[PDB]
Amino acid sequence: SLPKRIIKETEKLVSDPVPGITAEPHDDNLRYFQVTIEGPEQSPYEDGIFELELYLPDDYPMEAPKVRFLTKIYHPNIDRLGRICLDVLKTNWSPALQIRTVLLSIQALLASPNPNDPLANDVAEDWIKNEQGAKAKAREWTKLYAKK
Repeated sequence: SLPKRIIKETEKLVSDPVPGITAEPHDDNLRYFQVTIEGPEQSPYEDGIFELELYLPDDYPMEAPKVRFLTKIYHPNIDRLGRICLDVLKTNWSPALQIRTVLLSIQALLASPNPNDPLANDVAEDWIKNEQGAKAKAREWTKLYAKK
């Protein structure tokens, strides 16, 4: 039987959604969600909508949700496979946290890329030394890969 906690979190996600984010169980399985996050206003991502897949593993909430961008995105803290570099998704996760907590952090990360992070990918240098060019590329990629 499906854990009560998952039913309760899902209901809250669909009944009172966070601004800019949509989360809906993919088909009848409540462990698989399709999530969209609007590109933050005043960011290179402002003209698009980004799609992410989120999975609740069998040991959730003791294990963190698994999340990945489906949409290709040019950002220093999101790799080429759409994996997100945040501690809350790794070592700092705990049952005290909720799915909503993670989506809020991801949305904030889009608005505040951190190229100085020691784990940033190779676009980090471009973002730091040629920011106008880096932001322009991020806007072009939004046009090319994100939903309008």
